[PDB]
Amino acid sequence: MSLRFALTPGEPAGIGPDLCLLLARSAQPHPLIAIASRTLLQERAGQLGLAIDLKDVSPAAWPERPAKAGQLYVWDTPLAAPVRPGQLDRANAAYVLETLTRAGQGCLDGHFAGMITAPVHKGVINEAGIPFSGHTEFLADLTHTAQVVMMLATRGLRVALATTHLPLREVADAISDERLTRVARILHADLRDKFGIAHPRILVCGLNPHAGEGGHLGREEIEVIEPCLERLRGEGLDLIGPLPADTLFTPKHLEHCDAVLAMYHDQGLPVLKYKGFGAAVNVTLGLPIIRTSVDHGTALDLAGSGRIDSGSLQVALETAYQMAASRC
Amino acid sequence: MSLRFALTPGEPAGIGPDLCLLLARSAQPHPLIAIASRTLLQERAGQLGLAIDLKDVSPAAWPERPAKAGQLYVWDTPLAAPVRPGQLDRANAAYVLETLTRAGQGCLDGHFAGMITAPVHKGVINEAGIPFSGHTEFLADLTHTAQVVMMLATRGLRVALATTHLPLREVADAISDERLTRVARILHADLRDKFGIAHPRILVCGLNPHAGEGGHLGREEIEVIEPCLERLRGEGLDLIGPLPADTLFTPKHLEHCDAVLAMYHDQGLPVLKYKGFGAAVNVTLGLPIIRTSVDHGTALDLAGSGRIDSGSLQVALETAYQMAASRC
Ligand SMILES: [Mg+2]
Ligand SMILES: [Mg+2]
Repeated sequence: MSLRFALTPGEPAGIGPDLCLLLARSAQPHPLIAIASRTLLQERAGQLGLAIDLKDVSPAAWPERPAKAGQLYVWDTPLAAPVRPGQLDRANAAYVLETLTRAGQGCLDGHFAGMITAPVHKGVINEAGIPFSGHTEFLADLTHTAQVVMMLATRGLRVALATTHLPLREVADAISDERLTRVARILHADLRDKFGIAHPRILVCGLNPHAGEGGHLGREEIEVIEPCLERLRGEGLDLIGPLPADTLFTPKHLEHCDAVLAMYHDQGLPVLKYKGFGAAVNVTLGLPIIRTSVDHGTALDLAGSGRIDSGSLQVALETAYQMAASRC
Repeated sequence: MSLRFALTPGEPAGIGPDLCLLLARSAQPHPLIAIASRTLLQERAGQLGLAIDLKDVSPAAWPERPAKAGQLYVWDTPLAAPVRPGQLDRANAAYVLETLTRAGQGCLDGHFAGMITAPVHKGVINEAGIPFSGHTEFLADLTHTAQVVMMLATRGLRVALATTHLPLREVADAISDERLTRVARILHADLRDKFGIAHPRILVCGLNPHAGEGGHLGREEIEVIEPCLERLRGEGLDLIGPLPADTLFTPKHLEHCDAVLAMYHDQGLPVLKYKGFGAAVNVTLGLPIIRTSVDHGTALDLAGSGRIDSGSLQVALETAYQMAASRC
């Protein structure tokens, strides 16, 4: 449809290119424009044994229909140095951010209805001397978004996180009224606007096991979480909880739920990965644009070996398509 | 050779008595002795519209054969006050602990092969002025066991915990070389001795997300967990990890392990409950006796209603029977 999507293979030495090529074996419901190096993809394809019709595409006139099953659109972006699967090279660090910038600005301009990102390697970018806090932070800065919320999803289950990549010992003190308020509002606003859910029903996990057990297993629920959720409900948000995480994450309770708000990383991702057989899409909430991503790393050691699972990227693409439909 | 098992209905006002009465409709493979008030059981039976014959048991003659279908052995233990389903009464707190003591001491004295516990209400016990941390802690003290290991299980999945009922902020400092080492050894030994697994394959979770990510998200894996597990692997224990929790909990890996060892409550139980809530048994490892239990609450508002699921307690019974046969 008139809805175009930018696909960023990410770190050239990683499986990003691989995955994108593998998913090029099937025709897409929409024109999927891969912003990367033609040569990169060509070689990776040859290395994988696969055969894809890397069809060049120019900003002068974007495509209109999806590439044939075995073809992949490519908005060529030059590498700085040749590539070898599984071998990082700081010389190509700028090339990575270039693809991300093209993809992000494209969405901001309206040429792209949304973007899907394959794995990037933070370490090699920092080694090139390029300021890079991370994949998500980069896009946030590009879109001038001060606050974002990380929401993981698999078919039939969405889990937003109050805290993300932090040592477990730093979690408890990070749970504040301010933090929960910011996260809840963004989660609500986006499920409504980007997923077409008028009144999102969000189940909220307690921080402590058994959600603090009436205050006998931690005080955070009584002192912080409960008062916060109470105020938010009065403001219109349908937040249910705090509920014990191991009670909430069950078919019964999830049946009438649009998303689960977990307090920290390992409290919500295991169930999601279990359910989806390791396939999960990472959605950045709070941005003016639509962006999804796979949750796994670059897997340098598996690059060009074909021994990879494209489930995550597959789910990442579908989620992006759906969001655009509901309205960006 | 004859094996007797103690059964404790637990909190009188809860559904424990109900569950024990319902399961009594089927003849057991071993004599199952309910340690509770005979009058309580007879009244709850009438309340439920169930026809169960209560056969008195004397410590002077522990029955060798199982009771008949529709019959339940009862070692009468007096209540302090009449019981009203759904209504807690601190006057009966001592009664609860008395039945637990009789069961535990009965195993320690060699009369019982194991014990199965139905739900108890910790709150009413503490309100009666009796220090009680919970079921597991009470038994560890009664048996003078310094370290026990809580393991939840359902068909196809067993999850042991390094720490249990602890506020999240206390978890990190609790993961010590001493604790982890004891916990791992107990899990390996019991899977070998009580579950008949010659060479247990155990997947171990890191404390931090991504298992610390090379020490970038916490140093515990590097400084404590890795060294400990490495030490034990050098002793023949097939422990794999530490690995990211959301990686270990994928079908791909679970299919090849005998148990998962999570560092804390909400890191491992959500997946277990998602997979087998309603057929999940809580097994206390490390005790000099065998004890299993359900992991649901007393459901005070369902007492006397008959709208309950005895599936969990059923699995708890079968698990104790199997463990005892395997050998305490
Ligand atoms: Mg629990
Ligand atoms: Mg992660």
